Amino acid sequence: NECISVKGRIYSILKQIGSGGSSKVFQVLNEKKQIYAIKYVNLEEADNQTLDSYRNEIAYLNKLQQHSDKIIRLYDYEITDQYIYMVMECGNIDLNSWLKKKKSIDPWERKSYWKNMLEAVHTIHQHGIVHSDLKPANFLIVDGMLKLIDFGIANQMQPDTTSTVNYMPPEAIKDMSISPKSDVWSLGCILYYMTYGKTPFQQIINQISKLHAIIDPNHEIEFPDIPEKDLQDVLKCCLKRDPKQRISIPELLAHPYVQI
Ligand SMILES: CC[C@@H](NC(=O)c1ccc2[nH]nc(-c3ccc(OC4CCN(C)CC4)cc3)c2c1)c1ccccc1Cl
Repeated sequence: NECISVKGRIYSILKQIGSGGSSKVFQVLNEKKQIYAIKYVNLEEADNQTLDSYRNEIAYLNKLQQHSDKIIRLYDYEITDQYIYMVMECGNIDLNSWLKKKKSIDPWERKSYWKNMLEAVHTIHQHGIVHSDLKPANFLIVDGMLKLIDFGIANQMQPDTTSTVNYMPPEAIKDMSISPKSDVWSLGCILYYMTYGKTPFQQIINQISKLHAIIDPNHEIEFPDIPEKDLQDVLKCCLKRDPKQRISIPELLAHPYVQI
């Protein structure tokens, strides 16, 4: 029975659902037995940039509440020199853990999910945020709706329970020596996964070879034929290596796959 107070409200810890570094995530209950997620960061051991990255994510999360329900809700928060508590809506499971259950995916639900994702990413792009880290774990399933969790700004924690370079756009790699199109590529890999059960480059074990294959236009991404030909078209337009050629999000919003 470990509790937490945030802005004068007590929450009881059900379990820890993720942790890393100076930070933790818990499922909690208020006194009315309503469930929430609480994200905790210990600033006492936090570094400086962790601090500013964490102030930026919180402000953006707050600003964007009004604009989309495909962004996770921040109900309240507390910041001190010592700690951060963030009280957020609690979801059922993240999209990465659910895809690992290896079950059939309803093509109708795959497209409903794809829609939610596009809506959430489109919303952050409208405010000038390009996520750059998009992965299934950035998405939370709440009442059959996908909701975006983070903005890619603050660093990450790692999931806990009681029981990857794969999404990297070729631009990012050549950049070793940023476009909203970067998110399209990553989103593309995610839809690719909900379609073919694997990521485009997943097969390559050696990470050097894999980073090369992503940037090598002579490396052909497979697109097996499937009942939905328009989905197949979405995959191909998301997965073009040339960001200028790659489809944008507002176009993806108008595509037959989500509109029909
Ligand atoms: C692990 C850190 C990670 N997640 C969060 O920050 C975060 C924030 C708000 C949230 N509301 N609900 C969740 C959530 C609830 C359930 C859930 O799945 C459960 C628990 C774990 N297992 C293995 C399956 C069943 C997953 C999430 C929630 C999570 C994080 C994610 C993206 C970007 C940054 C960070 Cl720190």
